[PDB]
Amino acid sequence: TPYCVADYLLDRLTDCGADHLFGVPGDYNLQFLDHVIDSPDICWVGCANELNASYAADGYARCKGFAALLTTFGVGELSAMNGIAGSYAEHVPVLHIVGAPGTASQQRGELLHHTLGDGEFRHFYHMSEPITVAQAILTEQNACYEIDRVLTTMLRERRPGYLMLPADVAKKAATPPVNALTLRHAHADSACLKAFRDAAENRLAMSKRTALLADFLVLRHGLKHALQKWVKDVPMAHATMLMGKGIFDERHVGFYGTYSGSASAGAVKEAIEGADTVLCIGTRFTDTLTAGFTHQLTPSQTIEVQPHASRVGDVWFTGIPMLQAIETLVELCKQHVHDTPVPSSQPDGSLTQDNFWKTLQTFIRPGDIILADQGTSAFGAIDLRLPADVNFIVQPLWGSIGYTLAAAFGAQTACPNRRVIVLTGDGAAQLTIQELGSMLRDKQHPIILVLNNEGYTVERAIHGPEQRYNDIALWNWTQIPQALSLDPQAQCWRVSEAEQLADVLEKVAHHERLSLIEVMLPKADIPPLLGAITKALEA
Amino acid sequence: TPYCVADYLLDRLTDCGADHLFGVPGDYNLQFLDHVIDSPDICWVGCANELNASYAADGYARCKGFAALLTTFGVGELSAMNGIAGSYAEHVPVLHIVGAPGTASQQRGELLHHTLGDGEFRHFYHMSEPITVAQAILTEQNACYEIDRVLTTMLRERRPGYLMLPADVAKKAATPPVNALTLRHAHADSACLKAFRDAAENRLAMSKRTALLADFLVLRHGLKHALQKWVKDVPMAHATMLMGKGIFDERHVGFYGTYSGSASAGAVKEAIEGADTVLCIGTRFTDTLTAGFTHQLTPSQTIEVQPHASRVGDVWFTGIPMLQAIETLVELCKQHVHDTPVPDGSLTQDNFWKTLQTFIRPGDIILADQGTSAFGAIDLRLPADVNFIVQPLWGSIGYTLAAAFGAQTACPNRRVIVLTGDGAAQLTIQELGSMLRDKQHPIILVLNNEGYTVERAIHGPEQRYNDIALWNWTQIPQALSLDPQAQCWRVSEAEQLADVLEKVAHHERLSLIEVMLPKADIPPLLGAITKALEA
Ligand SMILES: CC1=C(CCOP(=O)(O)OP(=O)(O)O)S/C(=C(/O)Cc2ccccc2)N1Cc1cnc(C)nc1N
Ligand SMILES: CC1=C(CCOP(=O)(O)OP(=O)(O)O)S/C(=C(/O)Cc2ccccc2)N1Cc1cnc(C)nc1N
Ligand SMILES: [Mg+2]
Ligand SMILES: [Mg+2]
Repeated sequence: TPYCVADYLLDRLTDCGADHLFGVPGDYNLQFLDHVIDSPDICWVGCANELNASYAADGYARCKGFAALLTTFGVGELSAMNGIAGSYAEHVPVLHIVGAPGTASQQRGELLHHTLGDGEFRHFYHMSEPITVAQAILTEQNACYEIDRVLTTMLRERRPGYLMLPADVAKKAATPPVNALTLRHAHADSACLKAFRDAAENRLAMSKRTALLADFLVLRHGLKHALQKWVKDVPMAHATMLMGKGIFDERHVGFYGTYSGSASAGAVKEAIEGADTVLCIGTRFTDTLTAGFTHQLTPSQTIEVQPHASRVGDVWFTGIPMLQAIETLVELCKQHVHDTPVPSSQPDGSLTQDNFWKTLQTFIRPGDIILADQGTSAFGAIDLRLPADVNFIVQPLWGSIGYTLAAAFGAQTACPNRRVIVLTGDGAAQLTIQELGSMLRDKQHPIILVLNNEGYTVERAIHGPEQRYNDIALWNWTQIPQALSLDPQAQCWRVSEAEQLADVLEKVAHHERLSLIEVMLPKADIPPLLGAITKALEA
Repeated sequence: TPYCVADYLLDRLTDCGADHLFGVPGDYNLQFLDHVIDSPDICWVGCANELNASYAADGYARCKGFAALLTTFGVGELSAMNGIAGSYAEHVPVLHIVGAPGTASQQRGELLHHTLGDGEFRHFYHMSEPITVAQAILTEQNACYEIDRVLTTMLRERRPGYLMLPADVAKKAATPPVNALTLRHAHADSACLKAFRDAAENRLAMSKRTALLADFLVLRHGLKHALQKWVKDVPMAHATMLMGKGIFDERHVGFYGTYSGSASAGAVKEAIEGADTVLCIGTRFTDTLTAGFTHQLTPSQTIEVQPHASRVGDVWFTGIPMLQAIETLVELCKQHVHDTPVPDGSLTQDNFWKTLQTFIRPGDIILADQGTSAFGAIDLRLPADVNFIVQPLWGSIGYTLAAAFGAQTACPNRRVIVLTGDGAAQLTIQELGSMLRDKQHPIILVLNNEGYTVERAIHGPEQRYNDIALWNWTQIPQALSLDPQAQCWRVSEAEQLADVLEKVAHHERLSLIEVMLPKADIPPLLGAITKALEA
């Protein structure tokens, strides 16, 4: 077994932070899979389908900073395309490796399985172009430097890449690299950085009260600790939006709640929208994050930092790495922001939205990985007051229901020793249910809370509440582990009272087995954030 | 509720033969969905996810000749793209309707949910271009004629189409048409037809024995009855390949078995490959259908008919509808009509398919997935009026279970038999909940050999990447339904399987039969497909 292109790719995977490879086998990638199995550094994780595999890689990358997905030509890669699209939309670096027919077969235009029957082998490569920052068709003549180019581009942009790996190319001789693949930190031209610094200082020097709004690009580019240390060294009002929730210890002084435009709590609206200057760090003001674009933040009121450019008022400064922009603003805030922010300011009976999130509030602990799906789950979890060291995974920009259950399998794989809490609606869990079987096969011990209100009630709040299209098949949730496993190491409960939920949670606190809690909720009940976003449109 | 573009689309859809709409709702398509629900002519079928919905629409179209899928912008449409791709590969006319944000929101480049966060709203429309024969972004200024163009092209090519329907556009005023949407049958230029006819006649006139090989394009273009009457009027050796199986009543004189190249039975190879002239009607010699391209048929041996062109020997004649080409060859064959077609205990692959052989009946809809299922079902000798649905060109496992939901939706009064491996059924399992919700009564046979066993035959039989999570198959219906009313068996002996099949013969409930089979057991064609490739 001489070292070959397959091994070089796998060595580069580990360089990038991936210790696992998710996917589904097929004849076009089996021989590559032999190298994954034999590899001492990469562990193959077979998933129940390719869409779930791509979701799981996404959740994995949100825990480890990088992930990789393996599918087979045509039927595999096209099944995973919604996952890669979501990773592109939310800036998640997942590498899509596609095992493909050998080059000679492709050159001959053979009528092969997993093609459109036209002799064409590049349709699917081209269809992946809009949802990747870099891609390559690997050949004997380009393999190792195209592998390095694509991965390096993914590390810089924190976004998916694509590699088509014909089976014959994977076997071609290669040489183990001596140095690990690392992305050299870019540096702005010092005069260009100076221009942004002076403009930022001039604005901050005249600001009576300055607030800090950080969001998900902070997480993606490895800058969480920089922003926590920022607000510890320079106390001031700070918040995230829904996407970046978990950047901050939300018990710390200066944090008043998550910002969601006009849907924000009063203290948040005053802390953020009331400031003369708001530093927007890695922010994207989406419809869901801003309660239908009802945020009140003007250009002259704001300084914003993006991955490659920063803005002060109306002026953009391009070619500035987000790290240097943040370092500059931290120094300037230390100079001009001198504030002591005002400190921030049991449930029983039938389960409601209100007492559910109140009960869950008392249960979460540092170290938790919390994932919530679109619907009442994510928009109720926004009100959770996260303690330190919480990884909060939500997908509100792409917004694909079913992501959460499969992403939790990936996240638990990345962090076997952390407690994983899955908040999914009954509708959302149906789309990716088969993964739960992957969790049980692998003896994972997540806490899965299925918010069962018997249908799609987000939509009901949006439109046609009694329309039959918002109904679903009613499942027997507590019987699913025993159906998707011959011997599940799981325990299931069905709860309808707040105190039953409290007792159950208490019992599974140390997550010795997989837990599935079917949470009985009213059909029309919606969390406060939804009530303002259902109203957000239609004019 | 004035008649609007949403209604015009629905009226045209039913014109094309679809009485159902599969999909998953989302805020960008809810208002369109109101028109689907209120319409007396189209029935909404909510599916458990968009990939399954696209699979089900595909199966529906293989029964009714047309189908439609509704998804939401971005997350919905991209989840269904493998389904539409398979429909394109195997020439299945599925219309993909995508409910989209209003045009004003799109023109402003808003940071909307289900976008890539860049303000761009045409990425996904463009990614669907290679897997559709026609597509359109519907506007207030083009709506009705783009709907007619796209649907007309689907009818012509029997392939998927795509329409993006912004929410505001759906609500725009429209007028009910007085005529249904129809595709006028194309006619070749008479000189062009004569050239083909002459060449075909001169070649057939010198044939001592002529054989007929028809496949799936016959099914897609509605020519099944034409092919059956052809071989009834002109008896001769005939066969299909795997994709088109079910074109013929396989008990008829002249039929000796399904053609699969060098993997064919000896009598099939002699009947087909031994004839001096072989009529190849709607055939595509894919790797799976020909045992790794080991078919022995020369250009001078063959006359071939494709949708828009036909070939005699080395000469192609383009611009001839396959309907006219078939009618021409039928008449010519009538002019040269000569020769008359002449004449346990433990479950194994062998005794399983023999047991299933005695069970199938006219009227069955039989679906088989890639793996031992499809490569064993090829040896079934089908009776009359059987719809045999297999996907060997695209080859996406999981297709079969979800397609069975669509096929049963199309034909509630026909018996549906699902042949799926344990591995394949895991990819689309949730759709079983849809069958249970809709009170469907298919017979689902899960071939449980505890892993991906076709892969085991290809490469790495002992490698753990060919293993799967072991499910408790007979317990799944009671998990995906509060009142499944389903009949489940686990069988390990041929005689238990025979007994169980008698009990579910009239399919009064949904049945799930978990068939325990050996891990290394391979049906005859699979052993021959993975011996042409192992080289
Ligand atoms: C079906 C659906 C929801 C049912 C939840 O059902 P469920 O799990 O039961 O939750 P809930 O009943 O507690 O509310 S939400 C939803 C959203 O686009 C969420 C949203 C709505 C308005 C504004 C922003 C986001 N879709 C659409 C949708 C469809 N297909 C896929 C792959 N992805 C989606 N997202
Ligand atoms: C995983 C797999 C099989 C396991 C069956 O497991 P199972 O259901 O259990 O069947 P069985 O063999 O054990 O009876 S087959 C298979 C093929 O590409 C089939 C084939 C290969 C070569 C030539 C012709 C066909 N793949 C690959 C594959 C992966 N992902 C998707 C969406 N689709 C696929 N197709
Ligand atoms: Mg619900
Ligand atoms: Mg199997």
